[PDB]
Amino acid sequence: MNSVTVSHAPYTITYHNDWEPVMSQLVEFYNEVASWLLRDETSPIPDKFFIQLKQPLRNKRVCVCGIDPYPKDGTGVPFESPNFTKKSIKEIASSISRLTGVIDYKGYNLNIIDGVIPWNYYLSCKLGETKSHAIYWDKISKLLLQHITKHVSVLYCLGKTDFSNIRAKLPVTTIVGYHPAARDRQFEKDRSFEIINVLLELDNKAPINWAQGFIY
Amino acid sequence: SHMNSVTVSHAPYTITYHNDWEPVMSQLVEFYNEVASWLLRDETSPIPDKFFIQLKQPLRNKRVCVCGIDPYPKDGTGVPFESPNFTKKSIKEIASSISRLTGVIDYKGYNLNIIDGVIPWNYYLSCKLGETKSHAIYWDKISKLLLQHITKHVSVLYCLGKTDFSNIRAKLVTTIVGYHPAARDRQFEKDRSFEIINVLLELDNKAPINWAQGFIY
Ligand SMILES: [Cl-]
Repeated sequence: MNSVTVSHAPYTITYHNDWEPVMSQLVEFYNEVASWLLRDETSPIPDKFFIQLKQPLRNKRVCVCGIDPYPKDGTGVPFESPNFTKKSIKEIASSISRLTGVIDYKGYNLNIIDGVIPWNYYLSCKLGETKSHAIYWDKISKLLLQHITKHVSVLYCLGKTDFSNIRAKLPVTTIVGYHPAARDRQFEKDRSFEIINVLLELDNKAPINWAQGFIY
Repeated sequence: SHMNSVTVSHAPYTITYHNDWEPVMSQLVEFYNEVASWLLRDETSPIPDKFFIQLKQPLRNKRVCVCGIDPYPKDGTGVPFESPNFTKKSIKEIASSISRLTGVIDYKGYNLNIIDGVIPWNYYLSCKLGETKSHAIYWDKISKLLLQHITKHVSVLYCLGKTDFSNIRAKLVTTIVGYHPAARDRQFEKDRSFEIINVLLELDNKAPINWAQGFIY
């Protein structure tokens, strides 16, 4: 583990060694726009903006990515819902339940599954307004995502319309599935997770054990 | 007949294109006039008059883009992967996969350009005769422009050549980068890469590809 200083809150950013190559523009990019982000109450709170940088990248082969945090109650861990109330994490868990057969569980977290890094493209939003901080995170978001995609084999984005713009880099397998909170798309939502393992050892990589996310 | 044309300063002097390509045609002309002079110094694959013949293709009926990094080092026809005498290993290897998938054992050739819903595409539209990826420096911005235009229409982009498509950025579409068709025994991965395209098309709720349409008897 490592650490850097920034001009505004959260003042300090702790990060895993794998993130070193991009940390120097991150600091420069953040100081430029940080003043704007902190004008607003955010999801998550500033102290939790960068906590996913503590994650290693070399052991990751799948990135499950949403466009930005929950409009409220963000934790800094993408999709995480401590009391298991957010529709997204509830719907994701349902899909995994139908794929694995696990029926009894109390919660689910993408951040405890070997080889998976859960990621939010924009790292904050004005409380209650999705994609409201897109203009600020822009250069940071491209910088970080591109760093992720050189390590992972499969990038799985959630939100067809959410990811309507946004550039990504080759070669990475990239699927844009339906947002977990989207209406009757249970069939396609389920098989999107299922197809990820098929794709992973097309690239001859170990499958993902999605059942590891369950909280009992 | 649903067709248009523009003038460029250098060979092939005229570019014919389908209406679907209109939005990018003025930047194409501006970009091409910039680099054509250096480009034509070289003998190319394909010949200049066949650089842009894929622009005659409609895009509104396309849902899959099968893409190579650039034309064959030699004997390029302007139609991506196409080999009239069926001798290039890429199209021979592609035909095998489709044969293994569909059950068609008897055929004399194969062409991706006769499959409904499929546009075969070369990322760079030419190369110095015998040298792969050699015209990247010229096609650079044209290539980004055209591919981005294709991907706002297709649902699945299937690029062939893991190392070939490194460093290249595209816009969000389901995107698969498979092995180069001419790679040695990656038969399992070559095969299920084509097979998974219809699966992904049905994840996006689009009609499947009839890959057997490519066969020439
Ligand atoms: Cl979140």
